[PDB]
Amino acid sequence: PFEVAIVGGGITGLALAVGLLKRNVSFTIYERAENFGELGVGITFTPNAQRAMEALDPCVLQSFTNVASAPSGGTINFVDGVREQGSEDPRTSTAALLFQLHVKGGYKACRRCDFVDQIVQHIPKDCVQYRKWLDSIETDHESGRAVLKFRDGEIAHADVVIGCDGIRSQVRASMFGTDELCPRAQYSHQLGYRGMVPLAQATAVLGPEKTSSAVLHTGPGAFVLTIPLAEVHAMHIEAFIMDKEEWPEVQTSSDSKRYVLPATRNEATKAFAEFGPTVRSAVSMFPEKLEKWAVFDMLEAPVPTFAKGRVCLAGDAAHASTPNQGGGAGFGIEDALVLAEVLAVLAEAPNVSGIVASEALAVYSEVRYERSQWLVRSSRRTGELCTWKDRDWGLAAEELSRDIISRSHQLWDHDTAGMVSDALAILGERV
Ligand SMILES: Cc1cc2nc3c(=O)[nH]c(=O)nc-3n(C[C@H](O)[C@H](O)[C@H](O)COP(=O)(O)OP(=O)(O)OC[C@H]3O[C@@H](n4cnc5c(N)ncnc54)[C@H](O)[C@@H]3O)c2cc1C
Repeated sequence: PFEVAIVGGGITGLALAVGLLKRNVSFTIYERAENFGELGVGITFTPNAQRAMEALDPCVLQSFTNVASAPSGGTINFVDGVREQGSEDPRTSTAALLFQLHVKGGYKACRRCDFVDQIVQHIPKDCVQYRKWLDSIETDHESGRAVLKFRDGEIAHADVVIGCDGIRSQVRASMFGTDELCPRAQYSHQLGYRGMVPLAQATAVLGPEKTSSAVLHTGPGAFVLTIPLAEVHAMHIEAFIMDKEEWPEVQTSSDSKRYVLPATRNEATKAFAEFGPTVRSAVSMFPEKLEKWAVFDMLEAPVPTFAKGRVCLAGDAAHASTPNQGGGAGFGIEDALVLAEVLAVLAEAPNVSGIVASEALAVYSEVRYERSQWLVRSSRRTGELCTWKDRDWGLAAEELSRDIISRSHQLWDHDTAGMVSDALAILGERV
């Protein structure tokens, strides 16, 4: 009977796991770490991701809502962060509004560790094998089933292998290799500086007009998001600075060590010196010492497909993205939903051949591949729009609004139900 191996207990892998559990599909999660750690990064999930969470199972969405914070007002105001008018005190200034982005079906943010902790409560402990660092995959000569080989020297068998193992996926290496020309994530030239302050502090400094909703402050070479989270009485400040430099290469198993460097507030101060009072004040609210996150994506070196034989990729393993149109983790949840649904059809059969397993994964890839590639490219472009890379969009508000509203519609307002039904229709025709 049909066994799914999930490699990696990140958001993608855990979401899939709950999906399979609720559909009575046999699986095991293989996780290299001793536990799921404590990475507390804020991830914003968009309406499409929330629908996918619910379709996986109500408890996946519940796990998220249990820990997520809604911003005070639900529209994102795009402003020109340079041409703020009226005063040098943000409390008395007028924001230079470009356009308002209304989200249909809500966005919320959570700490990654909080959501993981929630989802993990719905997965039996025996379904997770820790200290299982996937190193290679072979085919069983006798059975033709997949053979996972771990760094500890042990093996395991499965009918399908789902690489949910993140931006530096070993499953991806198994499928396509890891030479200099191989598919991989590379630096997107975007550096993130993040901080949380009391909402009362932000209001004191900026005035309640500027803390009453999310605001994305656009400008030359850099942008800031100020996101009021009234239910934890916090203001989240996120600054992204565009960096034409390459990112210093470090050889390390740790993504934190690979993608993060110490910084000072001065780097942000300098980056936003030509911006208006609101942005300068927001950046001033950072700690003096902080970290900078180098954002990597798979724009330049994508994978050619998400499936090959009995093996496939989901989440950051398949399509690590910039977060400029919401966290890529959300589209990992879409991936997990399609997989959960297709794998459940296979699990219902008494015997599943290698051929049929491979065809099923191919259907998953056909459904997700181009939409995923578009996420990576569109999110990159959104960052270029917000940092005025090729145009001063402060002078082209209506053109900017049409571009961002359209890209957001394509990404966020997707027919999640239709996606799954399409996958299953195609699967039914092909097997
Ligand atoms: C420092 C840092 C800051 C970030 N900040 C943001 C942010 O601000 N916003 C945002 O949207 N996203 C952010 N992210 C990314 C976010 O964490 C992921 O996009 C999200 O978790 C979805 O990734 P995933 O589930 O596909 O894979 P991951 O979260 O990478 O999970 C992969 C899992 O697989 C495991 N694994 C890896 N290789 C193997 C192997 N060979 N065998 C077994 N297990 C393996 C890992 O231990 C991990 O548990 C950040 C990431 C890092 C590292």
